[PDB]
Amino acid sequence: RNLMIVDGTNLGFRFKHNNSKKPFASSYVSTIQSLAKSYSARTTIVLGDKGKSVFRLEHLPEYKGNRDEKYAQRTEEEKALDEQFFEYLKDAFELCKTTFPTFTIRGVEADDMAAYIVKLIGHLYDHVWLISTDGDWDTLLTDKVSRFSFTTRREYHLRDMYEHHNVDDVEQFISLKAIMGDLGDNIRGVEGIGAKRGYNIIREFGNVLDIIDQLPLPGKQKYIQNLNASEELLFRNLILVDLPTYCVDAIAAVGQDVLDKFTKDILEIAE
Repeated sequence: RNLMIVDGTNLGFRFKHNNSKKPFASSYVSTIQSLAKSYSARTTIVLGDKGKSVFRLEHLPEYKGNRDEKYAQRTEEEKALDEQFFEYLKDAFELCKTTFPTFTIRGVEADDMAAYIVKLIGHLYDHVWLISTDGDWDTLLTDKVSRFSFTTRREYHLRDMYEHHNVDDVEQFISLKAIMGDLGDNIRGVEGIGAKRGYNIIREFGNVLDIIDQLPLPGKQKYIQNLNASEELLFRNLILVDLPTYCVDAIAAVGQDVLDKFTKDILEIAE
């Protein structure tokens, strides 16, 4: 028996992506049930995102700021379609509650919570299945923790780190994320360094922290020059993308009491 952890909001947008007019609350849940069969899920946990992340907002006030800009600029009609989807997702989350243990902790991202559950109880099962189309969840990948994306109908294991992410392991992936940056989340990275260039730097000098010890890096390239002057940026990004290391801190940002209750609830489920 395995454990299945669903990235609820993500799955929601997938349904929204398929059709932005149709109520999706039933299929949403039935989809999770068919899937639970498929992966011999003994325990299935659905998580949703409620509010911005307190942890990352503290370390970067402009965290996901662009996503607000995108809302401010939408027409009256698009903003309304947005609200439709959001009410439909809340509905989806309500119906879920009648079948699978569901969770929303305002100010806590689903990924920080997914990482906590895996940490907390991942060992009580044979395999853990992460249901998300978000590859950043791949920072949780191990030989007992795999991901499943609907947009591709694919499965992601650790062996697949390179083809899917341009790095060899979870730590290198975090390093790349910290060096490279993350456009969608509005995280600035070193100017002139992307997946391939970043990877070649990590493969030669190692993880971000190791690279910090080593600045100035030899190389007359401007992206290198840039790299040598981003010590601070790297420290910043690292805490923002290092999911497995900062997940607990991330849940406790909303309170030691909320952390304690999330814990009791998880363990009782995996019992």
